Amino acid sequence: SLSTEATAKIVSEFGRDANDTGSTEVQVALLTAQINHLQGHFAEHKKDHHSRRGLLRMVSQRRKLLDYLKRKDVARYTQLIERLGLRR
RNA sequence: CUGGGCGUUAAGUUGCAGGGUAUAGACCCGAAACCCGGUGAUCUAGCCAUGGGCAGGUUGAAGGUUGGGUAACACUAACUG
Ligand SMILES: [K+]
Ligand SMILES: [K+]
Ligand SMILES: [K+]
Ligand SMILES: [K+]
Ligand SMILES: [K+]
Ligand SMILES: [K+]
Ligand SMILES: [K+]
Ligand SMILES: [Mg+2]
Ligand SMILES: [Mg+2]
Ligand SMILES: [Mg+2]
Ligand SMILES: [Mg+2]
Ligand SMILES: [Mg+2]
Ligand SMILES: [Mg+2]
Ligand SMILES: [Mg+2]
Repeated sequence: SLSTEATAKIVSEFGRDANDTGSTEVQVALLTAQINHLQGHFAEHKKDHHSRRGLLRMVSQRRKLLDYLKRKDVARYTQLIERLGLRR
């Protein structure tokens, strides 16, 4: 659902460089962008269970990446959740 | 018609008094009712407009705020109401 330009902007904003697409912060930011974007789609299409499964997969993947980041480096995790506006 | 029915050989009429009858309230008193035209919503029934009344003490719906909760809901606790 994210466009190429938006994906590249997120990668540049959260990674070490434009090639840092694999960092945990970049992945979590991309997942957050997709989840927030789909919120509008599921507000209108409440019975789109099949697509909602893919959304819930993004949510669980973000949770697992966040727990890994918190286990590894607490400061990076705190900065990332503050920047993204996530409760945890 | 041999006949048979009704008649012919018995004074009426007009007043006055009286007895009966008729039409009328017709010996007097007495219904429940029926019809016609009026008077009544100062009681009461409903409605309409315009004003008033309801000491004192309780219970604690929805809603709201904050926290928890959720990807977002949902949900949950306290306070408020
Ligand atoms: K005769
Ligand atoms: K006479
Ligand atoms: K008489
Ligand atoms: K009659
Ligand atoms: K009246
Ligand atoms: K009262
Ligand atoms: K309440
Ligand atoms: Mg993907
Ligand atoms: Mg006489
Ligand atoms: Mg007489
Ligand atoms: Mg009759
Ligand atoms: Mg009157
Ligand atoms: Mg009143
Ligand atoms: Mg009172």
